[PDB]
Amino acid sequence: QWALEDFEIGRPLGKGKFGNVYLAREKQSKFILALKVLFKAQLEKAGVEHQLRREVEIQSHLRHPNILRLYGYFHDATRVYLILEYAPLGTVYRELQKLSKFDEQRTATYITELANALSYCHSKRVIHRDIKPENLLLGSAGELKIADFGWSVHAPSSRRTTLAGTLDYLPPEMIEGRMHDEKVDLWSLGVLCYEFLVGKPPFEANTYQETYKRISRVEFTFPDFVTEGARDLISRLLKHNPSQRPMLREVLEHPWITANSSKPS
Ligand SMILES: Nc1ncnc2c1ncn2[C@@H]1O[C@H](COP(=O)(O)OP(=O)(O)O)[C@@H](O)[C@H]1O
Ligand SMILES: O=C(CCOc1ccc(F)cc1)N1CCSCC1
Ligand SMILES: [Mg+2]
Ligand SMILES: [Mg+2]
Repeated sequence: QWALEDFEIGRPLGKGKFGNVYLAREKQSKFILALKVLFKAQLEKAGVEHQLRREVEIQSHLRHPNILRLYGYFHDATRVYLILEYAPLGTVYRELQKLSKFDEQRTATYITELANALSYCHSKRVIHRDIKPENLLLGSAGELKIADFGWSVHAPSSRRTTLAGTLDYLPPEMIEGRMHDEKVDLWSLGVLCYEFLVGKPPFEANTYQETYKRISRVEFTFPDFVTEGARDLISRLLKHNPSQRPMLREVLEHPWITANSSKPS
């Protein structure tokens, strides 16, 4: 159906391991969107054809205001092209680098929007497994949208692919290569809540090897400015034992969240 001929390309929106994402406009409708380009040679070298297929399948079928739309795809013998909803206000990552830390109202509102989108995903037994600030995008009203479903699956599961980059958002079961389920996304939600309030993730270290140690032992401490409510929520999410982590309803209903968030469930 669609091909490159149908689009005018504009400025680079961002880079990923395989993906280079561009602003684009469809010629006959003037529709503005984002075009994620992947090189077939690199996809093959790394052998991640199955991840791409999962990304397209899972994401095109989901419909939620806090999840980024995927409309379609095409290819041309060197490249694959994913047609995405354009997010005009950029990444949460960029916003965090701009402001250094978020206040309690900003943080709690972002956490509600995430918890809503994840609740919807988990109701289809879909788990994301790569929740982090560079994969969270911002819509025209500043609302958070989850993106990049390249690592997502159906539960239960093991990991059949090599972990490439940062260990910082992964739970112990996942880095130790054990079987995992839905609870992995709740751990990452706790990591994120800490990084939003503090300015850096709670297990950050200088080497892979020591980050791995700090995660498996759950070694983290709070700066003085983190309030008692925030500590309570974060301490509940960052539990070594997956089954002791709360349900998403408990996160949405937590007193600190209800007091500080400016959006509902
Ligand atoms: N729909 C979009 N709107 C605006 N910017 C985007 C969009 N999708 C991706 N980006 C930018 O491009 C980057 C990489 O996209 P992503 O889909 O996460 O690629 P990868 O799978 O390689 O990580 C993002 O971190 C973001 O900066
Ligand atoms: O040449 C192909 C098949 C056609 O492109 C598709 C793209 C996405 C998809 F979900 C299904 C098909 N590939 C390139 C190497 S990775 C697998 C896909
Ligand atoms: Mg990404
Ligand atoms: Mg990806």
